[PDB]
Amino acid sequence: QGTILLDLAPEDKEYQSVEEEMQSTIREHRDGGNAGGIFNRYNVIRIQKVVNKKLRERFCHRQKEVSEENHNHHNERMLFHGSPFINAIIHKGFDERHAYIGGMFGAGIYFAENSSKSNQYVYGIGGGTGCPTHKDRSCYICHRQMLFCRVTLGKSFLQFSTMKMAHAPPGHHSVIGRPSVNGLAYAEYVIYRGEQAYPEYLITYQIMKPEH
Ligand SMILES: COc1ccccc1NC(=O)c1ccc(NC(=O)CCc2nc3ccccc3c(=O)[nH]2)cc1
Ligand SMILES: [Zn+2]
Repeated sequence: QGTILLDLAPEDKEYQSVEEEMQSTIREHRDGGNAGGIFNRYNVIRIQKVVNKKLRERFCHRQKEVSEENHNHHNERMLFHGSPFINAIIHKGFDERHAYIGGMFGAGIYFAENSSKSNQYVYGIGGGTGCPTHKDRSCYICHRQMLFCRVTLGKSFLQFSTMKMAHAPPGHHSVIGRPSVNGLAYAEYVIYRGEQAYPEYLITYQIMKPEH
């Protein structure tokens, strides 16, 4: 009836694929790590596959609607997502009704191909006030969660400057905020429909305090 979480064996390719995509997309942000914390490695505590009959159906249906409107190419893409609402997402799915309105490209659901990018949002905008128990944005003790999702982009509208949107532009299904000299440091992917993203993997982890 609800969401089933399947544990993945660290000895299985799927677990391995996910972890590498998460560990190898770490990058230094102009932030100095104030939002997500100072680190260059994560300690993956566990990866669970999210299974929801209903979520999958709304996702797949949305998928061929998008196809009809894009030459039969849904343009699926694996992207990371970080927010203080993961437990709600894995059970009810993404919902644009609880979307970020204070964002670069409006009221959308944001994604990033860089795990360290979503990590800055796991505890709120700018990392908020940090983890729940120690109120520390760079804490290395608490378990953080993030998602590696299937995101249907269809025909994406590409833009450089910050123009607030409420839906995708006509003929499009997503907005990609592209890197600018005076703008973004890395790409962000936006969708204005929850059913365009499926929360495939639940990743529990800790950021790791550096070495030399
Ligand atoms: C209360 O929330 C819910 C309850 C039931 C079902 C769904 C939800 N909420 C959501 O789906 C949801 C969806 C999106 C957000 N917020 C965001 O997308 C912004 C946080 C964020 N921003 C980014 C910007 C650039 C690159 C990556 C990110 C990112 O990972 N997260 C917060 C909540
Ligand atoms: Zn903590």
